Amino acid sequence: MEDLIPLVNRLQDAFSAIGQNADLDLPQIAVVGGQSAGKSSVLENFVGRDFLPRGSGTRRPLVLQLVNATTEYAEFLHCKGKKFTDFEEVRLEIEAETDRVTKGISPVPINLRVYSPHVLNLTLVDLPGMTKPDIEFQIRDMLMQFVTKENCLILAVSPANSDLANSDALKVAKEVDPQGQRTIGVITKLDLMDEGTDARDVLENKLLPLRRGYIGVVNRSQKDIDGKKDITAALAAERKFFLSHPSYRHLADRMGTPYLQKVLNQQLTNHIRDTLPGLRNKLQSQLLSIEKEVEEYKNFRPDDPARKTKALLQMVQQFAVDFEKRIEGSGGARINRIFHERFPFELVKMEFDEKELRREISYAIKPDMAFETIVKKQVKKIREPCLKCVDMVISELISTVRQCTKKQYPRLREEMERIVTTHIREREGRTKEQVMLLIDIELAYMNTNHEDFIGFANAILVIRKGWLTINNIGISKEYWFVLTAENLSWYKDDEEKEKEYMLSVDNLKLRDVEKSKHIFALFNTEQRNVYKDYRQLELACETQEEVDSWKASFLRAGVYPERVGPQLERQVETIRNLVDSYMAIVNKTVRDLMPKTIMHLMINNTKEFIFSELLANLYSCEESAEQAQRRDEMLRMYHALKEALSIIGDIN
Amino acid sequence: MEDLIPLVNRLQDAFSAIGQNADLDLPQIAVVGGQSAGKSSVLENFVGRDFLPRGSGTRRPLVLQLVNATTEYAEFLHCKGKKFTDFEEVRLEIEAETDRVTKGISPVPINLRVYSPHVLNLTLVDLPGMTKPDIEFQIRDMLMQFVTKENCLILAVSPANSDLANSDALKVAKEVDPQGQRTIGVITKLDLMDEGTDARDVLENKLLPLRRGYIGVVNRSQKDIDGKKDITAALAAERKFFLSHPSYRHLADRMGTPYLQKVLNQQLTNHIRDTLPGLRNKLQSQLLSIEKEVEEYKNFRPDDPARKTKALLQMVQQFAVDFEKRIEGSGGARINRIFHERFPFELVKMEFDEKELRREISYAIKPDMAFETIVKKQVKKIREPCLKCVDMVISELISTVRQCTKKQYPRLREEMERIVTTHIREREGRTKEQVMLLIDIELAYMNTNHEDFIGFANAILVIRKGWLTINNIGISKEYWFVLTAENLSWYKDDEEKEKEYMLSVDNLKLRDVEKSKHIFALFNTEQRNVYKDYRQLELACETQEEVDSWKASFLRAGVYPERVGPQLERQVETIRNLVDSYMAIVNKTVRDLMPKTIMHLMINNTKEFIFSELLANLYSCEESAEQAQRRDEMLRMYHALKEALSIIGDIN
Repeated sequence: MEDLIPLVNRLQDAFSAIGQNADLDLPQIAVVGGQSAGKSSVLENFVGRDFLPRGSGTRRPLVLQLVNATTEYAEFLHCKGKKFTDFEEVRLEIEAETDRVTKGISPVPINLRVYSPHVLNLTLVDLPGMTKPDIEFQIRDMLMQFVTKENCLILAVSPANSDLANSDALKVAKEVDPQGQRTIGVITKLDLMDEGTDARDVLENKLLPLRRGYIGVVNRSQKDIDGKKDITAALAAERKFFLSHPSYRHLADRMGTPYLQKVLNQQLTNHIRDTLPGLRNKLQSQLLSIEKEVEEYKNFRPDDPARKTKALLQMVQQFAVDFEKRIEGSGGARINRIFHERFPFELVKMEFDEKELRREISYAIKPDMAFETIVKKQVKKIREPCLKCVDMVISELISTVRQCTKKQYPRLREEMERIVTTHIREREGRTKEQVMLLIDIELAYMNTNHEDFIGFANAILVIRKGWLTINNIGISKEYWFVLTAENLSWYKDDEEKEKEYMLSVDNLKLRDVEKSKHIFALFNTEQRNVYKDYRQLELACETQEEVDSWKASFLRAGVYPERVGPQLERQVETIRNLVDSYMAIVNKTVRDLMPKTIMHLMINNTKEFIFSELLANLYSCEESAEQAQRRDEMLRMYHALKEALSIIGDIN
Repeated sequence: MEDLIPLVNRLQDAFSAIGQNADLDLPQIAVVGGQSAGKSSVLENFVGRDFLPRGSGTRRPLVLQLVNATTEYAEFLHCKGKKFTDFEEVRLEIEAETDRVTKGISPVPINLRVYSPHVLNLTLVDLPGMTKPDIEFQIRDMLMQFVTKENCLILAVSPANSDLANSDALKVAKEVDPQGQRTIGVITKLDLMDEGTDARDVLENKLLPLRRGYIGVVNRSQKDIDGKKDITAALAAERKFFLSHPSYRHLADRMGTPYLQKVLNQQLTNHIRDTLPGLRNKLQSQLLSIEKEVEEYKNFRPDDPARKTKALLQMVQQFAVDFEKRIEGSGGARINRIFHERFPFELVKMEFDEKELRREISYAIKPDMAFETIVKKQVKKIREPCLKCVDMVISELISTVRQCTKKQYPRLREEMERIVTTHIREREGRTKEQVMLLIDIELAYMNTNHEDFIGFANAILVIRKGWLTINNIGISKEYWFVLTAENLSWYKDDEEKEKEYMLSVDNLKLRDVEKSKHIFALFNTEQRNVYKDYRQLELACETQEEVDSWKASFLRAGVYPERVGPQLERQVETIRNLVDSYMAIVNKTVRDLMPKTIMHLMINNTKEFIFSELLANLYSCEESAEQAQRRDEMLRMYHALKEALSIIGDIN
């Protein structure tokens, strides 16, 4: 159809206008240059004028458009201006255009066209030929880009002068077109081959044939009085060379520029007719995919404040629900609870027994007054554990906002981080101050009419999993330990499908060993052996934290750490009961009161604040530059692609 | 002894100088005037010159001192100046002196003396005679003052003219001297009695005799050419009247001015000799009693700052120990504890059960969310009970300082009250603010990993005594109830020695009745009868406070107040356990945490403050006018009394 070839030209010109043209699935001829070639002569001959850059140069993907005319001349798309009448100017222009967008390559197409009553109607797409190599590698990926397309035909150009078993043209062609679905194949410089190198078989198409087939041509090196080559001498010479050759006189009808021109035409046309429909579909599909992002744009215009207000309503309001949310969902939900119900370990840790406790009794002696000295100094030691807890909350919390501050804008996310992240720092002080008071309270009264007794009265929940290298089996690899609040067990693979053993949490106690690895062990209070024939189970971990975290996640399982167990014997006899009674109750309080406090201040202060005072603060006081490029690319893709199909017509 | 009579004169003159002279135990003649008299003539005759105020007038206690001389004249103590030579001037002076210190009386003595070769050596103390009566009553108390003294002799002067069975002189004398230890008795105006009224027996001393005896005299009304009476005509007339009388001619040696003068002399002298020793002792004793107050004065001089510094060290430093002291000793020691361990009642009171509790469950329905609604609203109701407690502490505390702010100075005590009393007002705010926070904390978290269970888990100390009118026995008086934390019993008299009954605190519950008397009762949960045959024991009290206080002092004894006791039955089934579990623990906290808090703030704030910041505040920013009078009286008593004994000599 006379409108088939001319049609695809409109696409390229329009799409090429914005340069994203490898990507569009477009039916076109993909000239591939291999080795010495030269592919360019094969082009300059179709017109009868040498315009392509002289020498190897093979510049950038260049879209050549041979549109049959009555007069010889050409004009590029960038100028949109003059019509070149001096083909020598083209060369000068093309080369200039190249360096502007670049030794340098670029997939951006030139998209040139040429009106001439000499050139047969064809559009030839020319790509940089092979060489002989970083440049080369760089080169090849883009070439792969083009041939790889479903609907791109490669006119693999191979010089007969050399071995064809290894031709840059066909070689690369076999990669993207193992058959002859698109590859055609051209044979140049028969004259180069040595007195005997002639190989008709290949034009015969053997070793190996393309569905498209092979064609032969010879570029006359003859020069006119002018520098530019003359058409007849070259043309007539072809029909001469062939007809005056034994193994080619019978192929001459099919050998030469004249045939190749005709071939490429009715071959490129038989392509557009079958494929155009696929294009319509594959083109209309990539359109909606864009409209699915334009609907997100809301108003397709810049810029409206109403949109900013909507952002404030959603950008800064969903973040409110994004929080209670994150808090209650390890995630912040239990990373959080953990610290409240693991905290009691920090207490036990920063507390004492045995002789340290006993020495204090001796100091008190040298009963009620003694009790005050003991506790008033013990409760004083609760500051250490308490203060640490507060800080622990901030960590998992201050970083929590960040776990949902990415879900884009550089101005807004950073602002949100500064406004919230700092607020907690202001309150970490407030709360920490409230903590001291609560403690100082104890050193003030310590009633005994409490539930405690008066002096002289006597006398399936899986706690945590993880790996933990066992220790010193001498015959020592780690295992997937999954201690629960009911029974500890360690398996082999995180799969947990090969249970190694199961120790009864009952009658177990944890004690540190030595103290450059952080090692701790577990021993049974009843059975001389913990597990198997081992006196104690020694578990090693990488850092002190892992230990602290594990032991904390152990007491909650019932595995307390292990504490050894004149008339001074009767004296401390009662005292022992005293310290225990009160300390026991005072502990129950804090382990409950501390968590409660924070929730009011750290949590509620923040929750409340971020809920409404945040937006107000934002009122009181974008790109995505990278993303902005896409929208410009997006905004341009639409305006371009619409013309693509608005021109294709409708099922022709 | 010639120095006996003249001695006591020096005392009076010196002591009289400062007027406190009824009080000093001094040997002297106490002239008492009764009825018509006139006692004064009896005085003017001893000298032979009428100087005493003319007429009845009998002015003020007047100390007359008849010191034998060679020339006639006199001089008072106030003037210290001229020697009166014109006896008419005395009268003018005496009367003037009287009005200055007064119709008006005053125990302040005049202390007059008179040198004359006519007057026999005597010192006569003259007091206002009786009249015929508010003035009179007023008069008598001062007279009693004088006669009452151990060593004061009353020359009861009775006019024979009238009945002696009723004589103001002797009558009043019999009151302070039932015998004749000091009363002497003089008889004047024999001539007044009717032709037969003569009564020798009494001079005979019968009806009745004084150890001292009686004496008779008659005042000549005769007038010289001058107004003043003449001596011979009067004197000679006496020896005449008597010697020329049957029942008196034999008494004439003992009748008349001449004898009375002699009598009074050697009678007043025989007094001073025996008594002076007693005076020395009774005078030296009242001296040291003064020195026991001068040693308290420290430096006997005004004024030194060092003393003020010492006051600051002790006046404002002992008050520090005066406090911990008062706090731990009803007194502040338990008035205090009481409020901390009775407070839990206020909670129970300002809390609810039955349908009020049930209605809330229905609102929650229309489980975890319901639990929050219940508690978050229940803990909210704890503000009421809590706030009241704080105020209760202030009362017993703010008034405590006053319980030891009296132990004198007007400037200092008031300053102390203002400085401390106000400080608490400043802190009652601070603490009250700390209370709200603690509560608001609860409405923030309410962990359930506490010791409570998860949802769906199920499905001799004498507390106080006092009176209390029982109610409506119909046959209703009060009894001395002495409920303990082991057994309640009511007795009859605060003596507690007639126990009426003894109810087992076990199985008892208190419920209010009706609700213009505040009545409440007690009923046994097991036995249909509380005590005796009564269904319930009804105790009435005067004010709501007594009730609130009693019920509070009852729960602590185990006698709680009494609380009645579609598939909604299974729904609230679990909820019931929920509310109870958490509420139970949250209560244990406050009943302990509230007391602890205050001790830190109210108590320790104050204890600390008053201990050191008080004195500093005092630095940063007396009489006892009444007391000042005593010191002036004290300072003068010494300077006077010292001369008293420094003159008496030593055991003469």
